[PDB]
Amino acid sequence: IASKTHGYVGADLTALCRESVMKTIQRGLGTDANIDKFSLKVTLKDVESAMVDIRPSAMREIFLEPKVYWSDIGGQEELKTKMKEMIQLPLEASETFARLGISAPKGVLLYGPPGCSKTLTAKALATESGINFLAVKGPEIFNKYVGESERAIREIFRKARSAAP
Amino acid sequence: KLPAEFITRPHPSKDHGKETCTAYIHPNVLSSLEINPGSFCTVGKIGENGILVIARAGDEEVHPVNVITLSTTIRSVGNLILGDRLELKKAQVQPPYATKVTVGSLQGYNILECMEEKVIQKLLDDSGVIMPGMIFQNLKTKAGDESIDVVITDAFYLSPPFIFRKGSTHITFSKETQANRKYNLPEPLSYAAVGGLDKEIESLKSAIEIPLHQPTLFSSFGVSPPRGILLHGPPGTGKTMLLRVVANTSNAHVLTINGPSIVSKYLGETEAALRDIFNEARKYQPSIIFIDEIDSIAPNRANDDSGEVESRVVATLLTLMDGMGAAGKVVVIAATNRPNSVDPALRRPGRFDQEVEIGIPDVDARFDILTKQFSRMSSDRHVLDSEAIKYIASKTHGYVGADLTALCRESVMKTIQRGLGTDANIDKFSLKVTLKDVESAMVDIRPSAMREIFLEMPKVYWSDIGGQEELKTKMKEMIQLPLEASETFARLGISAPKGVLLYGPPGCSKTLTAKALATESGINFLAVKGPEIFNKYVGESERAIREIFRKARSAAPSIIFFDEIDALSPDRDGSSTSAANHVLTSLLNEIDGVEELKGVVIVAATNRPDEIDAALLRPGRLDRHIYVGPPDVNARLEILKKCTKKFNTEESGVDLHELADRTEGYSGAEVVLLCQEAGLAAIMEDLDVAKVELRHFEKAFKGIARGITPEMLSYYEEFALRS
Amino acid sequence: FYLSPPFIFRKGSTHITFSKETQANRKYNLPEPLSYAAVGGLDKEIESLKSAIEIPLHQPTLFSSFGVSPPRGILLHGPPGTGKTMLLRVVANTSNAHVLTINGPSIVSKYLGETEAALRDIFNEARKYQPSIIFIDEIDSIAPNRANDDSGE
Amino acid sequence: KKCTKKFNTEESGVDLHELADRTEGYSGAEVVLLCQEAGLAAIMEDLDVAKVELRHFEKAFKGIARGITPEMLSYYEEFALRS
Amino acid sequence: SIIFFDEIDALSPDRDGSSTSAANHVLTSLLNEIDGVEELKGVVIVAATNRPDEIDAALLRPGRLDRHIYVGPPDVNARLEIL
Amino acid sequence: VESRVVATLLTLMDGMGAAGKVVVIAATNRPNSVDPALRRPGRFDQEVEIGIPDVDARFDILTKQFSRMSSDRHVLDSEAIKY
Repeated sequence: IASKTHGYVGADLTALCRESVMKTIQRGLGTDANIDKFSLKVTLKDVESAMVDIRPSAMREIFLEPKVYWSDIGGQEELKTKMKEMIQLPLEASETFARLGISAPKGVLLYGPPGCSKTLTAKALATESGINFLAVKGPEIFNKYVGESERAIREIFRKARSAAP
Repeated sequence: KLPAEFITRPHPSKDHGKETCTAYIHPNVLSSLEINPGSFCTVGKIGENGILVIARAGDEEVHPVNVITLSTTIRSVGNLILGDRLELKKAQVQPPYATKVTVGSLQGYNILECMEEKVIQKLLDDSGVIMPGMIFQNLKTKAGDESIDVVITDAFYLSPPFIFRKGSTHITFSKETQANRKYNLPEPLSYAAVGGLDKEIESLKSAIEIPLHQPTLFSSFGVSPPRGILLHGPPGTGKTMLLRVVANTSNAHVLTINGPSIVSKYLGETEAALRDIFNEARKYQPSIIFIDEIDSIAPNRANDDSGEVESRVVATLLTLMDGMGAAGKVVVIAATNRPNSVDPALRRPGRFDQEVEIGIPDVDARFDILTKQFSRMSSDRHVLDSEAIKYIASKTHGYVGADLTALCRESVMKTIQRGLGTDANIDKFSLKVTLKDVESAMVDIRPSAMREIFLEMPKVYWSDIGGQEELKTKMKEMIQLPLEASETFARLGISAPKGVLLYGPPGCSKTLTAKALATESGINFLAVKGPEIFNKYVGESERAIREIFRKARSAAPSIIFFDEIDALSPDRDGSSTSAANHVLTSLLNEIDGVEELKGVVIVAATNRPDEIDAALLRPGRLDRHIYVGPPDVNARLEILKKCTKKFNTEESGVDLHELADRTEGYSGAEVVLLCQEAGLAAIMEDLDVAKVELRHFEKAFKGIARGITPEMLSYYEEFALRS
Repeated sequence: FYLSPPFIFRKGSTHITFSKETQANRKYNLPEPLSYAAVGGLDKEIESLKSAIEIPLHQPTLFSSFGVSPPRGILLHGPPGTGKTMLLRVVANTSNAHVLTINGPSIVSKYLGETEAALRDIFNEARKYQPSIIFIDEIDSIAPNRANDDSGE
Repeated sequence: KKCTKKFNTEESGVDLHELADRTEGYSGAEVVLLCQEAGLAAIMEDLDVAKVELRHFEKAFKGIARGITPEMLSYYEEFALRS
Repeated sequence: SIIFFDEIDALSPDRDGSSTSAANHVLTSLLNEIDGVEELKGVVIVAATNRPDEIDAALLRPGRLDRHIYVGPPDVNARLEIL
Repeated sequence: VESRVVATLLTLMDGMGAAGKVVVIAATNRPNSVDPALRRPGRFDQEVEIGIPDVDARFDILTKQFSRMSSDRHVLDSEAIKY
């Protein structure tokens, strides 16, 4: 249920539980003709029905977080090794960089043919690594924010900087 | 003190006789009005020429000064719902003796219990009787179970007072559903009046009964059941009627927010009134709060930054409503014309989570509404069988139901005017109501809600299409599986196609095939016009897409059809506009996204895929392709079969095979145009003709041209090969 | 009627029974106080809030000796429905210090000096007692941006 | 292999090497689409089916197209060489 | 009644000189008013244009403004009669 | 509450005598938003401009703050403050 509760938040979860309880009560009243509520209990099917019935009120989120492992991608392990040991150094070997010197690469470019799995590989790496991951879609933020795009960019950058590497 | 208004409460005492025709008024009020206890008191609902003379006076200090109790026996006549203000008048008239009285029965049973001991014992205690015939629960029917209600119809002033004495007058037994119409007595609203919203009314009844009648269950559950119900829909759908009927059918207290009347120039007056009404609702356990036109009372704070009489009232009402205890049984009802203008704070699923959606009635719902209206109307004043009502409902599509009431009223006006004009004030019994007058009124007045978010195209069967059944079978096996075999898909894994693209030459029957499949399937069908949403709304197109998608998701799995999508993606030809990019990205992130979207199936039709960007045509979205090209010989022959069946064929000297062979290069629209031209040519000579000759067909064929070039067909073929 | 009817206790008339219950009977509709375990999933945030309330309140002498102007305002910002009001209610219930809240629009009236007088009175009351906590809800509605809206009424 | 793990493989009558050889010109999204089409073709025959044959896979491969032209690949390669 | 338009070429400028929002709005309005759910039996629509080149192809479809009249220059008889 | 206040402030400032040793000083975040009548060099001719302190000024402020805090509660060298 929690995995299928990505969009809901707090009061949304409470409203979903309340809707599930209401659906259970209504189903019991309709079927068993006012039977004792002790035996009605709560079923996962009713929870799913309530979740379908009422959508989250916070669907529009500035940052988007699904967990996926390395078994799903099934890559050559060459690109996987590249992604594993090109960006792990700046986040973990900060002291090594400080003592040795030089500057971090601080940049990754992913260009490829359409229909590839760059996003899937990035999500798998983010799930495998313990570092916090923030993903924001490009066209969906600057298109509808003629002047608020700068504010959103500053907000996401400062949130990423403050909330750990 | 000077109490301008009084509140109403039922009598705690049981049984009948003692509780009826009695009042519980504080002695201080009676002393100010110098009303003797052995006199008659008049109560009126804020006026409306109401008198309602009743006997006896109040006693005991247990009740507050403002509250006055007169039981529901009298309130059932003048529709004196709980919470209505009452007025006391000093003037009174001594009732005279009644005569030639009669008694009826609300139920089907007529003339039962002639001894009527309960009625007989009521004779001695009948003081201050009134003509409208107080409705009694009848208690126990002296074996036989059930209960029979009694009503008296015959016995300036709304109801003339009378004195009932045994022996002087004779009681007559009869049966009538309601009172006589010559006395213009109000008719209480019942659930039978509301029709076409059985699911909606059932949901409202459940959402009212659960927190009110059984609050202890949720109190033990510790869930804090919601106290706010939102009814959002187009105007004229009977939301006010629903609010009124749910109040009438419920014995709990009813409180209605006036809105603008409550709001005054004083800043604290609104807060004081809201606090007073909330305290009154909380003091008595059974009570229902009604807020008519919540949108006007509580507008969007973000849209309009008005802190004068908008922000403060919203804040205070939300704080008061959030602060009530869970053990109480109080329900707040809010009705709005549009949910978008409602403030998002009130739309948060913490205060108004329970939302009831009311839409435009479909064919069966409209037919049910018409039948209910005709049954409510006197049956002897009109004759209309089932087929006539079905035809009227089919011809009635843009009307909302207030439009239906207006149509009925205009039909009555037209019938009266025609009768007086023609027959020179004849008796209205013979005039009756004719379908021709109804059609004339329908032509006269256009629907007030023609602009609709979704269009319900009347049903069409497979016989009209007359296809080769190959494309029909393909569509049957394509999109029916994700709608019915969801469990099979889950067992087998993978994902649903969740997309169908209908690209073909202009003048085809892709829309006709989609409509026929929607008619054949029992699943709900939703249709959206392409150019009618994004072009009209430069910025509101995104909100329209959001609301239509959420409505489709909520109202069960369904198939959505778009007439045109080529104009929806002009990002490649003639530059890219902000609205075009917005609608394109909305379509993309709705078709593919975090949501699995299994039940929802999207079908898109376009005139040419040239105006469609390659982003839309990607694997996993609209992958399936249908040629839906021009009809073949069999389809043209079968569609010409209907035309040949319309008139006589054997003596017309035409053969189906030769007609199909000659007209092989035309499409269905071209075939229909040729048939229409041939029919017009045939009927132009010798006026009406029972048959059409082949010369007319040849003239129609030579006069008109198909207008289709082979290059576009080759382009479509190579696009299909490329895809 | 009555939230809780009064009772009279005397020896011998009634017999005392020993049991164990987390709360009282549900039929008495008594409000249930919210504890720390009521809210979950915000361990870091709740720990930060706990430190930010404990250090200035329980240990004012250390910062007075430091003279580093200890902070007095704690800002809780986030999407609606996250549970900020729950944190405020929990910290109000679990703290024995004085609790004061501002209605906001209700306090604001047509008189320009009435709001100022009410604010002066409420902060004077807060300063009268050494342990005090001030709660303000919907500051943006009460005090919007001056640059965005040029309304000084 | 991950896609076919849902059902059996012993009685499917398909070999791993030829499946990769035939679908060499496709991509991961194309492979997923082909698998979905093959599953749909299998389930539209004889109602529910517990297995899928090679004929369904061949039909799905024939019906669908990769939709990618080598000029984009050459442009990407020359951009990579330039960068 | 019969509805006659003095000019209709300027009503569909969507093909020449770009496509303004108002032009598209009026074009779709006339289109869905001429053809729609309403039968529109008594109402007759007559369209007049100086040059049919400025008319969009989507307007010229069967069932909508299909009938065409050459209405060319008058002959010697008509010219004599009007003279 | 703006034009009248500005006008009366200007009148009062112009009415101050030379003998009287009365001075009025005000602080503003932005000088551009200030009314140019006040900015005219007849009532507010003297102006004190404070900009962004450089590294040396910041270092001096930090050293002064740490000296006020006193070393009994912290230990740091000049290199740390400079960094």
